[PDB]
Amino acid sequence: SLLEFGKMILEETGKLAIPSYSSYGCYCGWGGKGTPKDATDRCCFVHDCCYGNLPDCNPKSDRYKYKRVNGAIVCEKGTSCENRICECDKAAAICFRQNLNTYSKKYMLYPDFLCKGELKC
Repeated sequence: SLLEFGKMILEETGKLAIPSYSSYGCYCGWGGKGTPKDATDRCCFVHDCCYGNLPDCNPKSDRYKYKRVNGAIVCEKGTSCENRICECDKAAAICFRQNLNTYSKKYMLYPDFLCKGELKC
């Protein structure tokens, strides 16, 4: 759920998922086509692929729990779906944080028409 993931992002980046990453690049939004604009965008690309590999789940809606062990992110013992959804979000948020040094304001509110050609996971 955008809830737990939203909290992960705000904790790892110090930024609100809405709207710092909700309209970013070609993949940190909704759909997604074309070449990711940068590392942060690639993060969302990989994030989509991760969700894409959970056909048996509801990555976006379904919810889960999680905690933090003296610094790092720690996914709790839930249903595999919730355990994996958690790992997909943890990797993206840490990916975001990792690449904060290249986060670009110009990639926010990115018009999708500028995103062409479906890249493969």
